[PDB]
Amino acid sequence: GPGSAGRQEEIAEEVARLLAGVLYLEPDRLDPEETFLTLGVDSILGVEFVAAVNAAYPVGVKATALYDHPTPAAFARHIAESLGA
Ligand SMILES: *P(=O)(O)OCC(C)(C)[C@@H](O)C(=O)NCCC(=O)NCCS
Repeated sequence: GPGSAGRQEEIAEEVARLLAGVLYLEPDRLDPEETFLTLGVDSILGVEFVAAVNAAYPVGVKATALYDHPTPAAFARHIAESLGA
């Protein structure tokens, strides 16, 4: 069958690609294990990343999830479980 590590891992990559797009960066040089604050997410860029995830998927996620999950690799697990992955 498929070589995939898990269903949620595809969404963890895609959330890191969305974050690199908001931060005007390459996903090849973004660290997905690093915090949003250390990656340089300002207040407006946090709201724009949350809005980009709400546009990408019908998950309806609120900006309070940035405090519950401090990295994109943690945050994407909620975006995956709300899609049933
Ligand atoms: P960022 O993630 O540091 O967020 C900053 C903020 C959007 C919360 C902040 O700039 C803000 O607007 N806080 C609310 C301030 C308020 O309600 N009243 C004081 C107006 S001077």
